[PDB]
Amino acid sequence: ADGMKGAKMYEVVRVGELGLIGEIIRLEGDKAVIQVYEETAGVRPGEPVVGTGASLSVELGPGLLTSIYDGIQRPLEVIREKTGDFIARGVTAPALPRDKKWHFIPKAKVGDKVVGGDIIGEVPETSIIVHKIMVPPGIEGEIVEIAEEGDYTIEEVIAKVKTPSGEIKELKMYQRWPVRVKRPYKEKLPPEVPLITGQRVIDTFFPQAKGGTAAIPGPFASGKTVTQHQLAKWSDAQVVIYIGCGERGNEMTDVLEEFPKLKDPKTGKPLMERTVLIANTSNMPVAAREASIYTGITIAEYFRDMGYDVALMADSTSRWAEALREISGREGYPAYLASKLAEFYERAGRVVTLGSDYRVGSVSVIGAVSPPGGDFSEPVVQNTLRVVKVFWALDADLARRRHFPAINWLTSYSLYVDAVKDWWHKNIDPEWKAMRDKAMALLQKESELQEIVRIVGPDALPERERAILLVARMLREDYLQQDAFDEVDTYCPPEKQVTMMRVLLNFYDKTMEAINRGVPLEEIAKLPVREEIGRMKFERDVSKIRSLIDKTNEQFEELFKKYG
Repeated sequence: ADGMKGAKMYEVVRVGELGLIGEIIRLEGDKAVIQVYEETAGVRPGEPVVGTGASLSVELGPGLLTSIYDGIQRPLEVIREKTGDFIARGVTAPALPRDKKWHFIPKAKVGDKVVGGDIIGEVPETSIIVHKIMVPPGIEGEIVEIAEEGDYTIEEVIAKVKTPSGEIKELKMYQRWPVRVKRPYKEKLPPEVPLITGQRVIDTFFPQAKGGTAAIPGPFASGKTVTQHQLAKWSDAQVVIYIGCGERGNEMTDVLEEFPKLKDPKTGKPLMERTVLIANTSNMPVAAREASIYTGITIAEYFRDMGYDVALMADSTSRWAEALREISGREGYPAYLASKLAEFYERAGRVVTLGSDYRVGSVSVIGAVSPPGGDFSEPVVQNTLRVVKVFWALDADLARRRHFPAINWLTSYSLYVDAVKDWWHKNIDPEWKAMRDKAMALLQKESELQEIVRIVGPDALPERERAILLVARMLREDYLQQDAFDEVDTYCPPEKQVTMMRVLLNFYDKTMEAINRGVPLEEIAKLPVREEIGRMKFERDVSKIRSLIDKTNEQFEELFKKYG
């Protein structure tokens, strides 16, 4: 029975674990399981129960973008005198500006048959995103009335729907949805299309699928911020929903000050215009932090319902991982996570959306797992955890050797390689999967050789093996390592990735061929083309990169004719 500011509840008669953040002297309505009003909930002064009919929900409409909110959709409120300068918690207010005049364009006409998910209108919310106005789930029937091409505010009725029962349902530019019931769809499609991040190591060796689940185990100082920001801005989604902001004391400060300056490199316009932030801080309660991921996923699901690909990005381990007094009859702590965290991840996916038209959207999840409390086994991983399908394992040792991104290629993995190979095969390069497999086998071989060498030295290493170490190094330096700060290498298109790969694998073939014909490895190592390959990541013209294959072959010919 602990807590001071708006939190959850504590039983009543049967299966009770559900309450509400209620203010204006106690208004703890929203019940996830219904009951016959006030019974057993009094602990402190007075304490009655005034329950409402509504559930723990979220407003979904034009006004989400650019907004910051908290665990439950309520706006910023900036306060002075703390860490950096700004400290903020959730203040009870309209989840969306009621004042704002939004521009409605009709996409339906009187007489049209509509179903849940049908797009009836459009509003340009920002200069990047077009907000699609959809019939709420579970409403079908005929369009009897519809607003004209005009400038309205959130609460206005833009359409009337006559259901087949005869009942008239009133529709506005927004809708409500219970944060903890997954928004419906026609069909969850199997993982098939990759979410192109533009990061070579990720797209090639540890790919994410649109609608897939990814985790980033983050040791302190591994370039976690950089990778996070790279993913957010380049990755193949139209909309980003971001949850965190309070893992460092001044994280809220930098979020408040820097975010509006950040630009979307795809359009030049500000990145905030396609983002919805959800802040989780140490000052903010607890209930608005347990419920935060559901608020996030619901808004993410809402944008995918429009036919968008959405990236749900979480980077708030500590604030989220707070425990609570649960003394009662019962099902264990590592099982209180295992129930909900699994259901949260179960809500990721690429879907055929609701609607009379065939339409697809997705929600992909990248969750940062960085603990200040040592290990990440039972504390923040124990579960079947097979629900997360890709791990990008950031690595401090790699970071201090200055290999970036510091993604450990031996302990990361992706179970989406077979799922996405066909897209790469059909759209970009028939040999993609064969090429990553080969490159991986070679990285894997390097790893064993370095262990052996460590134990016995490099003195007696044969030419074949030294060649494998040479080429493996070119793979690490020329391909895995990528420069987020460079104007060209901050993004690597699919077409560039496979070309760079082919250049490298060709050099390998030719290298082993040469050893095979008695050419010394030193002579191969000084080959001029070798260092041009070192710089191809900075080249923007893919054909100039491609020409390196012929250039390589030619130079090996100059080596062959001077031996055999």
